[PDB]
Amino acid sequence: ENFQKVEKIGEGGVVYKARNKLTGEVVALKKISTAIREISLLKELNHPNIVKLLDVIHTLYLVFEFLHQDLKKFMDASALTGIPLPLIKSYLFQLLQGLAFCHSHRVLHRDLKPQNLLINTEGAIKLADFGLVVTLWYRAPEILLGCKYYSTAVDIWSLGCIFAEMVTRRALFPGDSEIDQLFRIFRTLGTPDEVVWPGVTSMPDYKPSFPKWARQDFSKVVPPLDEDGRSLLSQMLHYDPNKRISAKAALAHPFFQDVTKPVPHLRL
Ligand SMILES: O=c1cc(CN2CCOCC2)c2ccc(O)cc2o1
Repeated sequence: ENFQKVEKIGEGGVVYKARNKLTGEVVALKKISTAIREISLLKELNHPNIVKLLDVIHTLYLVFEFLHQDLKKFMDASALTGIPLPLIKSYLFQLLQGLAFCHSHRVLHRDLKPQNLLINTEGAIKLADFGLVVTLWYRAPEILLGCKYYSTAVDIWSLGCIFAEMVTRRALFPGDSEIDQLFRIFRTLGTPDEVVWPGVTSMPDYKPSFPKWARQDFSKVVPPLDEDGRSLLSQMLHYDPNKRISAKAALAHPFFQDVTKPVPHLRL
């Protein structure tokens, strides 16, 4: 009750912009036992590219650091011109730092998407809305194929899909059902098989009857991204999650040799 609601930000339960009546601080207020203990360990997961969880109030409200804009809105605003490459690269690099950190602490996001990447005036981008109409566009193929015990690699896939979208100004795999998501992936990357993804034919939802599409060449997928970027993107979208690049290894990729921190032009 220590909080006056200002504005509904979104329905992920519901998220409000709110003011704390004892601190003055403006926050994002998410109104939602084993879980109370999990969630409470997440208040300790602190990094400059993760949105801070300030407080967990069970009387379940989660009180987050407030950021004014998300990458989805910023991409819609940048649509006539495109986000400049040095800013794409800066955002990619920052998200990979955030992920490497989460992943080193065995925390997976599980549901990365432009809507939950938050940006500020200083050029920072932050991971929000961690997962403990549903959009499937960023889901890794092992999740779509019914794997119950998936890994940190699911987040690298999501982020590769976002990287592609920043570059092209179009969603990479805009599926509207699980099967359409999967076939859209297959149409671009090729239907996977045991040669490229050992064990694939044993995933819970794999069907031998899936149609067999041939792989497209990547130069068609994210023009006009340079070879460094396309190389990193291909490694993030590797089918086999054991071969997909880690966040740590991606930070050493040649694509980042000239990374900088530009500031974006934001209308709040
Ligand atoms: O957990 C959250 C989720 C949101 C917004 N969601 C993202 C997904 O879509 C619904 C809207 C959020 C917004 C601003 C903020 O500062 C912190 C935040 O923390």
